[PDB]
Amino acid sequence: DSIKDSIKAVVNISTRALGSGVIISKDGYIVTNNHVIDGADKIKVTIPGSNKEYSATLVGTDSESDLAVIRITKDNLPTIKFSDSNDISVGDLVFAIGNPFGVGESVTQGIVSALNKSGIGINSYENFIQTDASINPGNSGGALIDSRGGLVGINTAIIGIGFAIPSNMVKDTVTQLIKTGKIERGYLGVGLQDLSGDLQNSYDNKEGAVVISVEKDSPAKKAGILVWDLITEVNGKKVKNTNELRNLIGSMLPNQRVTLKVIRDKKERAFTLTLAEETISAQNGAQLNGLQVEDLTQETKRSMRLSDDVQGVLVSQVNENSPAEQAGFRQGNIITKIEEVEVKSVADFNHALEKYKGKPKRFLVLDLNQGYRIILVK
Repeated sequence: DSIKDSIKAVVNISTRALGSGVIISKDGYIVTNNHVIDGADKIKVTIPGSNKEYSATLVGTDSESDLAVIRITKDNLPTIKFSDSNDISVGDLVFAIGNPFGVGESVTQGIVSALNKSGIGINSYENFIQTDASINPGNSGGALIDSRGGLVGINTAIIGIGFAIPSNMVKDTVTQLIKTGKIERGYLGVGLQDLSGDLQNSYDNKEGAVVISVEKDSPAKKAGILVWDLITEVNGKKVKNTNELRNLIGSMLPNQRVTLKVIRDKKERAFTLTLAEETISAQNGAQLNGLQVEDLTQETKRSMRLSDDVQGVLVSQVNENSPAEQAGFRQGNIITKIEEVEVKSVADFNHALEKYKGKPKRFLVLDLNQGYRIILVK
Protein backbone atom coordinates (compact mmCIF):
# COMPACT_ATOMS: atom_id res chain seq x y z
CA ASP A 1 0.00 0.00 0.00
CA SER A 2 2.81 2.38 0.99
CA ILE A 3 4.63 2.38 -2.37
CA LYS A 4 3.96 6.12 -2.66
CA ASP A 5 5.98 6.99 0.44
CA SER A 6 8.91 4.78 -0.55
CA ILE A 7 9.18 6.73 -3.80
CA LYS A 8 9.04 9.99 -1.85
CA ALA A 9 11.78 8.80 0.54
CA VAL A 10 14.55 8.00 -1.96
CA VAL A 11 16.87 10.97 -2.19
CA ASN A 12 19.74 12.04 -4.37
CA ILE A 13 23.20 12.48 -2.83
CA SER A 14 25.81 14.69 -4.49
CA THR A 15 28.99 16.68 -3.78
CA ARG A 16 28.77 15.84 -9.08
CA ALA A 17 26.07 13.21 -8.43
CA LEU A 18 27.27 10.55 -6.02
CA GLY A 19 24.26 8.20 -5.80
CA SER A 20 21.03 7.59 -3.88
CA GLY A 21 19.98 7.20 -0.29
CA VAL A 22 16.93 6.31 1.75
CA ILE A 23 15.41 8.43 4.52
CA ILE A 24 14.87 6.06 7.42
CA SER A 25 13.66 8.49 10.10
CA LYS A 26 11.20 11.40 10.00
CA ASP A 27 14.00 13.07 12.01
CA GLY A 28 16.54 13.48 9.20
CA TYR A 29 18.58 10.27 9.04
CA ILE A 30 19.47 8.77 5.66
CA VAL A 31 21.19 5.46 4.88
CA THR A 32 23.26 4.89 1.71
CA ASN A 33 26.27 2.90 0.58
CA ASN A 34 29.56 3.79 2.20
CA HIS A 35 31.16 3.87 -1.25
CA VAL A 36 28.65 6.50 -2.39
CA ILE A 37 29.81 9.09 0.17
CA ASP A 38 33.39 7.82 0.60
CA GLY A 39 35.70 10.81 0.25
CA ALA A 40 33.11 13.57 -0.16
CA ASP A 41 33.18 16.71 1.96
CA LYS A 42 30.36 18.87 0.68
CA ILE A 43 27.46 16.40 0.83
CA LYS A 44 24.11 17.63 -0.46
CA VAL A 45 20.73 15.89 -0.36
CA THR A 46 17.88 16.47 -2.80
CA ILE A 47 14.44 15.17 -1.79
CA PRO A 48 11.97 14.18 -4.56
CA GLY A 49 9.44 16.81 -5.54
CA SER A 50 11.59 19.80 -4.56
CA ASN A 51 14.65 21.41 -6.13
CA LYS A 52 16.07 22.54 -2.78
CA GLU A 53 19.36 21.08 -1.54
CA TYR A 54 20.08 20.18 2.08
CA SER A 55 23.54 20.18 3.58
CA ALA A 56 24.08 16.75 5.12
CA THR A 57 26.41 15.69 7.92
CA LEU A 58 28.14 12.33 8.15
CA VAL A 59 26.73 10.41 11.13
CA GLY A 60 28.85 7.30 10.72
CA THR A 61 30.20 4.73 8.31
CA ASP A 62 30.34 0.93 8.17
CA SER A 63 32.77 0.14 5.36
CA GLU A 64 32.69 -3.60 6.12
CA SER A 65 29.00 -3.66 5.15
CA ASP A 66 29.38 -0.81 2.62
CA LEU A 67 26.86 1.33 4.47
CA ALA A 68 26.88 4.85 5.83
CA VAL A 69 24.40 7.19 7.48
CA ILE A 70 24.00 10.93 6.95
CA ARG A 71 21.57 13.46 8.40
CA ILE A 72 19.79 16.58 7.16
CA THR A 73 18.00 19.19 9.29
CA LYS A 74 14.39 18.91 8.17
CA ASP A 75 11.43 17.20 9.80
CA ASN A 76 8.16 15.84 8.41
CA LEU A 77 10.29 13.62 6.20
CA PRO A 78 8.76 10.70 4.32
CA THR A 79 10.40 7.43 5.38
CA ILE A 80 10.65 3.82 4.31
CA LYS A 81 10.03 1.21 7.00
CA PHE A 82 12.07 -1.96 7.46
CA SER A 83 10.66 -5.26 6.28
CA ASP A 84 12.10 -8.50 7.66
CA SER A 85 14.62 -9.55 5.01
CA ASN A 86 14.71 -13.01 6.63
CA ASP A 87 11.15 -13.47 5.35
CA ILE A 88 11.75 -12.91 1.63
CA SER A 89 11.65 -15.70 -0.95
CA VAL A 90 13.14 -16.26 -4.40
CA GLY A 91 10.51 -15.11 -6.86
CA ASP A 92 9.07 -12.25 -4.80
CA LEU A 93 8.18 -9.06 -6.64
CA VAL A 94 10.52 -6.15 -5.86
CA PHE A 95 11.20 -2.61 -7.00
CA ALA A 96 14.64 -0.95 -7.11
CA ILE A 97 14.23 2.79 -6.49
CA GLY A 98 17.03 5.27 -7.12
CA ASN A 99 17.44 9.03 -7.55
CA PRO A 100 20.50 9.31 -9.80
CA PHE A 101 20.31 13.05 -10.31
CA GLY A 102 18.25 15.65 -8.60
CA VAL A 103 15.07 15.19 -10.60
CA GLY A 104 12.96 12.15 -11.13
CA GLU A 105 13.60 8.69 -9.85
CA SER A 106 14.31 5.41 -11.55
CA VAL A 107 12.05 2.53 -10.54
CA THR A 108 12.95 -0.91 -11.86
CA GLN A 109 10.44 -3.68 -11.32
CA GLY A 110 11.93 -7.13 -10.80
CA ILE A 111 12.07 -10.29 -8.69
CA VAL A 112 14.35 -11.75 -6.04
CA SER A 113 16.53 -14.25 -7.89
CA ALA A 114 18.71 -15.45 -5.00
CA LEU A 115 18.84 -14.92 -1.28
CA ASN A 116 22.61 -14.89 -0.90
CA LYS A 117 25.46 -14.07 -3.27
CA SER A 118 28.95 -12.97 -2.28
CA GLY A 119 32.30 -12.29 -3.96
CA ILE A 120 30.96 -9.25 -5.84
CA GLY A 121 30.98 -6.48 -3.22
CA ILE A 122 33.82 -4.21 -2.21
CA ASN A 123 33.87 -6.65 0.70
CA SER A 124 34.22 -10.02 -1.05
CA TYR A 125 32.68 -11.65 2.04
CA GLU A 126 29.51 -9.54 2.23
CA ASN A 127 26.31 -11.40 1.39
CA PHE A 128 23.71 -9.80 -0.84
CA ILE A 129 20.21 -10.43 -2.05
CA GLN A 130 20.33 -10.90 -5.82
CA THR A 131 17.58 -9.57 -8.09
CA ASP A 132 17.02 -9.27 -11.83
CA ALA A 133 16.64 -5.47 -11.48
CA SER A 134 19.89 -3.88 -12.65
CA ILE A 135 21.61 -1.63 -10.09
CA ASN A 136 23.77 1.05 -11.66
CA PRO A 137 25.97 3.59 -9.82
CA GLY A 138 23.00 5.97 -10.00
CA ASN A 139 20.49 3.93 -7.99
CA SER A 140 23.32 2.64 -5.73
CA GLY A 141 22.40 3.24 -2.10
CA GLY A 142 18.70 3.47 -2.98
CA ALA A 143 15.85 1.26 -1.88
CA LEU A 144 14.93 -2.35 -2.63
CA ILE A 145 11.32 -2.66 -1.51
CA ASP A 146 8.87 -5.56 -1.56
CA SER A 147 5.40 -5.47 -3.14
CA ARG A 148 3.92 -3.99 0.05
CA GLY A 149 6.42 -1.13 -0.10
CA GLY A 150 8.56 -2.08 2.89
CA LEU A 151 12.37 -2.08 2.74
CA VAL A 152 14.02 -5.47 2.14
CA GLY A 153 17.44 -4.18 1.05
CA ILE A 154 19.67 -1.25 0.11
CA ASN A 155 20.72 -1.40 -3.57
CA THR A 156 24.45 -1.75 -4.05
CA ALA A 157 26.21 -1.33 -7.37
CA ILE A 158 28.99 -3.80 -8.13
CA ILE A 159 32.29 -2.08 -8.90
CA GLY A 160 20.23 -7.59 -15.90
CA ILE A 161 21.53 -8.37 -12.39
CA GLY A 162 21.27 -6.39 -9.16
CA PHE A 163 22.33 -6.82 -5.54
CA ALA A 164 20.99 -5.42 -2.27
CA ILE A 165 22.25 -5.54 1.32
CA PRO A 166 19.51 -7.35 3.30
CA SER A 167 17.33 -4.97 5.32
CA ASN A 168 17.87 -6.79 8.64
CA MET A 169 21.63 -6.12 8.42
CA VAL A 170 21.01 -2.56 7.27
CA LYS A 171 18.84 -1.92 10.34
CA ASP A 172 21.61 -3.24 12.60
CA THR A 173 24.13 -0.79 11.16
CA VAL A 174 21.75 2.17 11.13
CA THR A 175 20.74 1.87 14.82
CA GLN A 176 24.42 1.52 15.78
CA LEU A 177 25.44 4.54 13.70
CA ILE A 178 22.54 6.74 14.79
CA LYS A 179 22.92 6.00 18.51
CA THR A 180 26.70 5.70 18.86
CA GLY A 181 28.26 6.94 15.61
CA LYS A 182 30.27 3.70 15.56
CA ILE A 183 29.92 0.07 14.58
CA GLU A 184 30.74 -2.49 17.25
CA ARG A 185 29.97 -6.01 16.05
CA GLY A 186 31.14 -9.45 17.07
CA TYR A 187 33.36 -10.71 14.24
CA LEU A 188 33.49 -14.40 13.38
CA GLY A 189 35.59 -14.65 10.22
CA VAL A 190 33.88 -16.81 7.62
CA GLY A 191 32.53 -16.60 4.07
CA LEU A 192 29.17 -18.31 3.63
CA GLN A 193 27.19 -19.74 0.71
CA ASP A 194 23.63 -21.06 0.79
CA LEU A 195 23.14 -24.78 0.08
CA SER A 196 20.00 -23.93 -1.88
CA GLY A 197 21.64 -24.61 -5.23
CA ASP A 198 19.46 -27.70 -4.72
CA LEU A 199 22.25 -29.85 -6.12
CA GLN A 200 24.38 -29.89 -2.99
CA ASN A 201 21.10 -29.96 -1.13
CA SER A 202 20.82 -33.42 -2.67
CA TYR A 203 24.34 -34.04 -1.27
CA ASP A 204 23.64 -33.62 2.44
CA ASN A 205 20.26 -31.87 3.20
CA LYS A 206 19.57 -30.25 6.42
CA GLU A 207 20.13 -26.79 5.04
CA GLY A 208 22.30 -24.23 6.88
CA ALA A 209 25.38 -22.26 5.67
CA VAL A 210 28.56 -23.57 4.01
CA VAL A 211 31.87 -21.90 4.78
CA ILE A 212 33.53 -21.05 1.46
CA SER A 213 36.36 -19.11 3.10
CA VAL A 214 37.94 -18.91 6.54
CA GLU A 215 39.19 -15.42 7.22
CA LYS A 216 42.48 -16.12 9.07
CA ASP A 217 43.27 -14.63 12.51
CA SER A 218 39.60 -15.23 13.13
CA PRO A 219 37.64 -16.89 15.94
CA ALA A 220 36.74 -19.24 13.12
CA LYS A 221 40.23 -20.21 11.98
CA LYS A 222 41.60 -21.03 15.41
CA ALA A 223 38.40 -22.86 16.33
CA GLY A 224 39.44 -25.10 13.43
CA ILE A 225 36.52 -24.82 11.03
CA LEU A 226 37.24 -25.76 7.44
CA VAL A 227 36.13 -24.66 4.02
CA TRP A 228 33.15 -26.90 3.06
CA ASP A 229 31.92 -27.31 6.66
CA LEU A 230 28.15 -26.91 6.93
CA ILE A 231 26.93 -24.79 9.84
CA THR A 232 23.46 -26.19 10.52
CA GLU A 233 22.55 -24.75 13.92
CA VAL A 234 23.39 -21.65 15.96
CA ASN A 235 23.24 -21.79 19.77
CA GLY A 236 20.40 -24.29 19.60
CA LYS A 237 18.47 -22.66 16.74
CA LYS A 238 18.35 -24.25 13.31
CA VAL A 239 19.77 -21.97 10.62
CA LYS A 240 17.62 -21.72 7.52
CA ASN A 241 20.43 -20.13 5.51
CA THR A 242 23.34 -17.67 5.51
CA ASN A 243 21.21 -14.54 6.04
CA GLU A 244 19.66 -16.01 9.17
CA LEU A 245 23.11 -16.75 10.58
CA ARG A 246 24.76 -13.39 9.87
CA ASN A 247 21.74 -11.67 11.43
CA LEU A 248 22.02 -13.92 14.50
CA ILE A 249 25.76 -13.16 14.85
CA GLY A 250 25.10 -9.55 13.87
CA SER A 251 22.82 -8.80 16.81
CA MET A 252 25.37 -10.45 19.10
CA LEU A 253 28.05 -8.61 21.04
CA PRO A 254 31.86 -8.93 20.85
CA ASN A 255 33.63 -11.69 22.80
CA GLN A 256 30.43 -13.67 23.36
CA ARG A 257 30.37 -17.46 23.20
CA VAL A 258 28.56 -19.30 20.43
CA THR A 259 28.07 -23.05 19.88
CA LEU A 260 27.45 -24.41 16.36
CA LYS A 261 26.72 -27.86 14.97
CA VAL A 262 28.65 -28.53 11.75
CA ILE A 263 28.40 -31.32 9.17
CA ARG A 264 31.72 -32.35 7.63
CA ASP A 265 32.11 -35.48 5.53
CA LYS A 266 28.69 -35.89 7.16
CA LYS A 267 30.57 -36.11 10.49
CA GLU A 268 28.59 -34.03 12.96
CA ARG A 269 30.95 -31.96 15.08
CA ALA A 270 30.89 -29.51 17.98
CA PHE A 271 32.15 -25.97 17.58
CA THR A 272 31.99 -23.45 20.44
CA LEU A 273 33.99 -20.27 20.00
CA THR A 274 34.38 -16.66 21.16
CA LEU A 275 33.69 -13.85 18.71
CA ALA A 276 36.18 -11.02 18.35
CA GLU A 277 35.57 -7.42 17.38
CA GLU A 278 42.50 1.19 23.91
CA THR A 279 40.41 -0.28 26.76
CA ILE A 280 37.28 1.19 25.31
CA SER A 281 33.51 1.55 25.39
CA ALA A 282 30.48 -0.50 24.30
CA GLN A 283 26.98 0.93 23.80
CA ASN A 284 23.57 -0.76 23.54
CA GLY A 285 22.29 -1.41 21.09
CA ALA A 286 19.74 -3.59 19.26
CA GLN A 287 16.30 -4.17 27.44
CA LEU A 288 19.40 -2.16 28.39
CA ASN A 289 19.41 0.24 25.43
CA GLY A 290 21.27 3.45 26.19
CA LEU A 291 23.76 1.93 28.64
CA GLN A 292 27.41 2.52 27.81
CA VAL A 293 30.11 0.71 29.77
CA GLU A 294 33.86 0.32 29.75
CA ASP A 295 36.65 -1.35 31.67
CA LEU A 296 38.05 0.10 34.89
CA THR A 297 41.63 0.54 33.74
CA GLN A 298 44.40 1.16 36.22
CA GLU A 299 44.51 4.80 35.14
CA THR A 300 40.72 5.22 35.23
CA LYS A 301 40.74 3.75 38.73
CA ARG A 302 43.31 6.21 40.01
CA SER A 303 42.02 9.25 38.10
CA MET A 304 38.72 8.31 39.76
CA ARG A 305 40.77 7.61 42.90
CA LEU A 306 39.44 4.24 44.01
CA SER A 307 39.81 1.92 46.24
CA ASP A 308 39.91 -0.88 47.48
CA ASP A 309 39.24 -3.07 45.55
CA VAL A 310 36.19 -2.17 43.54
CA GLN A 311 36.19 -4.37 40.46
CA GLY A 312 33.56 -4.05 37.78
CA VAL A 313 32.73 -2.13 34.63
CA LEU A 314 32.25 1.62 34.59
CA VAL A 315 28.91 2.96 33.38
CA SER A 316 30.52 5.64 31.22
CA GLN A 317 27.31 7.02 29.73
CA VAL A 318 23.55 6.52 30.08
CA ASN A 319 21.52 7.86 27.16
CA GLU A 320 18.92 10.26 28.52
CA ASN A 321 15.42 8.81 28.81
CA SER A 322 16.66 5.40 27.62
CA PRO A 323 15.53 1.97 28.91
CA ALA A 324 18.89 1.88 30.70
CA GLU A 325 18.03 5.16 32.42
CA GLN A 326 14.47 4.07 33.19
CA ALA A 327 16.02 1.01 34.82
CA GLY A 328 18.06 3.27 37.10
CA PHE A 329 21.59 3.03 35.73
CA ARG A 330 23.55 6.25 36.11
CA GLN A 331 26.83 7.52 34.68
CA GLY A 332 29.70 6.82 37.04
CA ASN A 333 28.05 3.72 38.51
CA ILE A 334 30.10 0.54 38.62
CA ILE A 335 28.49 -2.78 37.73
CA THR A 336 30.13 -5.53 39.79
CA LYS A 337 27.89 -8.62 39.55
CA ILE A 338 25.24 -9.97 37.18
CA GLU A 339 23.77 -13.13 38.73
CA GLU A 340 26.77 -15.42 39.43
CA VAL A 341 29.48 -13.79 37.27
CA GLU A 342 31.78 -11.34 38.98
CA VAL A 343 31.78 -8.58 36.38
CA LYS A 344 35.45 -7.59 36.10
CA SER A 345 35.58 -6.45 32.45
CA VAL A 346 33.41 -5.65 29.45
CA ALA A 347 34.18 -9.27 28.53
CA ASP A 348 32.72 -10.69 31.75
CA PHE A 349 29.83 -8.27 31.24
CA ASN A 350 29.21 -9.42 27.66
CA HIS A 351 29.41 -13.02 28.86
CA ALA A 352 26.69 -12.44 31.46
CA LEU A 353 24.35 -10.90 28.91
CA GLU A 354 24.83 -14.01 26.77
CA LYS A 355 24.55 -16.46 29.67
CA TYR A 356 21.21 -14.96 30.75
CA LYS A 357 19.85 -13.56 27.48
CA GLY A 358 16.09 -13.23 27.75
CA LYS A 359 16.20 -14.20 31.45
CA PRO A 360 15.94 -12.03 34.59
CA LYS A 361 19.23 -10.55 35.72
CA ARG A 362 20.11 -9.13 39.14
CA PHE A 363 22.63 -6.31 38.63
CA LEU A 364 24.70 -5.33 41.66
CA VAL A 365 25.59 -1.68 41.07
CA LEU A 366 27.88 0.49 43.17
CA ASP A 367 26.96 4.17 43.19
CA LEU A 368 30.06 5.85 44.60
CA ASN A 369 28.06 8.52 46.44
CA GLN A 370 24.95 6.52 47.31
CA GLY A 371 26.03 2.95 48.07
CA TYR A 372 25.21 -0.34 46.44
CA ARG A 373 21.93 -0.62 44.50
CA ILE A 374 20.17 -3.68 43.07
CA ILE A 375 18.79 -3.36 39.55
CA LEU A 376 16.67 -6.17 38.13
CA VAL A 377 16.38 -6.15 34.34
CA LYS A 378 13.80 -8.19 32.35
